[PDB]
Amino acid sequence: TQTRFSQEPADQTVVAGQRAVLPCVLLNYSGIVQWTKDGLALGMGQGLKAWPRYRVVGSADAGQYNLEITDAELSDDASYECQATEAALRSRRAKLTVLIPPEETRIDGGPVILLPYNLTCRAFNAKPAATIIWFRDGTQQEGAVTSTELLKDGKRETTISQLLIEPTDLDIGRVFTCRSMNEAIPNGKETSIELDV
Amino acid sequence: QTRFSQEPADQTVVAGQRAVLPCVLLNYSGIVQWTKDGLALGLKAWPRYRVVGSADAGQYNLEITDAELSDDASYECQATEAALRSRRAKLTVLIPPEETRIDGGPVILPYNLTCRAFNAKPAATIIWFRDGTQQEGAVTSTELLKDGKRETTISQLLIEPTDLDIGRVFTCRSMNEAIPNGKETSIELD
Ligand SMILES: *[C@@H]1O[C@H](CO)[C@@H](O[C@@H]2O[C@H](CO)[C@@H](O[C@@H]3O[C@H](CO)[C@@H](O)[C@H](O)[C@@H]3O)[C@H](O)[C@H]2NC(C)=O)[C@H](O)[C@H]1NC(C)=O
Ligand SMILES: *[C@@H]1O[C@H](CO)[C@@H](O[C@@H]2O[C@H](CO)[C@@H](O)[C@H](O)[C@H]2NC(C)=O)[C@H](O)[C@H]1NC(C)=O
Repeated sequence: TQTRFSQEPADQTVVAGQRAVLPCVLLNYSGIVQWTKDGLALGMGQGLKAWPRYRVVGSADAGQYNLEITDAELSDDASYECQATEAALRSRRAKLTVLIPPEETRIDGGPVILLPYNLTCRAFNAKPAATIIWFRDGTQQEGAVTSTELLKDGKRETTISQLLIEPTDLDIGRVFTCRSMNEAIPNGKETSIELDV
Repeated sequence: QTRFSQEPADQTVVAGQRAVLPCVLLNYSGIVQWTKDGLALGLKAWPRYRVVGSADAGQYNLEITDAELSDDASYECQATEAALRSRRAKLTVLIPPEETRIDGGPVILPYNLTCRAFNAKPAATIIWFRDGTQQEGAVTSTELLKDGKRETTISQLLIEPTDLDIGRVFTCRSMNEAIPNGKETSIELD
């Protein structure tokens, strides 16, 4: 009747600036428990030095060694496992998906775009690829061309939706708003721009 | 600040042999650990595992005695306490063939032969010869095994027995990188 894992860590989805805990409890264990981050060790005891926002918590008595990450970051998006030494085995794979909202998304037309012309809304630095929705006052799906652009680090993307407008004496004074949301964002941010001929 | 003067390298070790992985880090005050396929490592509760070298000069080399197929893994001497990982160490643990024999029995009275090397890494090569190398006819065909690490090479020989070859011995040798000189099984034609 050796050591076992009552609960092993599972794949969790966390948004940026949030707290996460990975369920790792192993009964019949008095031995040291470690954590693996892409093949990297964390720390001995329940005090993880030289690491920011990393602290293992839970019941030391019940064999519970849950890792706690506060204020999640793009860096934390990785694979984890709470393996233990002293004749103990590893513990599953933990894919941490740290979702991040788009930043300062706007339409490449300025405050007002005076002029078969075009508009385009661009979402920047979001993972997963944020979705752009085009509408003046009611959804104008017609024309919207969603195109995803991968970023430097290859983890996040920059979706750009090119709109096929054809301005007239009507659309003048009429605002064209563009919202952009992702799994990190329930209700996307919007930029209000003014058309002109 | 702290660095790795020498990092572990991909090493080839034969079965039942001793290996050391070079890991020396200057200007270090942190504890140094080792990684085996994303697993942490005087290594208790484990046999033949002992890290050695000079703690004073910063040398932390890993020592493995009596190598085995299980030890075939990826390693790195990463350190805790604000320290980084250290390269990748692909340890190739070579193993000799086991019980290689000819599927003809002690004596095999348009016939065929085949010598079969079993459970060797890398795939052992079979060489056919009565008294001098008779590569002609030998058909080497490698067969991978369940765990996909080792193989079972089988060389089928295209013989055609006659009144001459009787009493004449047919030996079959099988060698690999783990075996400089392969073992041979002697069979009698009839
Ligand atoms: C004696 O050993 C020789 C050498 O292996 C055997 O000759 C082999 O005969 C088989 C047919 O029975 C050939 O297999 C064929 O391969 C093709 C693929 O290229 C496949 O599509 C066919 O359906 C067929 O299976 C094989 O090529 C041939 N070997 C050589 C080197 O020519 C012979 O069968 C053995 N005899 C005995 C009694 O064991
Ligand atoms: C307005 O936006 C549309 C949408 O992309 C652009 O149309 C593209 O035109 C090029 C030809 O130069 C094609 O290769 C692309 O396939 C077209 N896109 C689509 C979705 O069909 C058009 O170029 C833009 N006009 C501008 C920016 O002045």
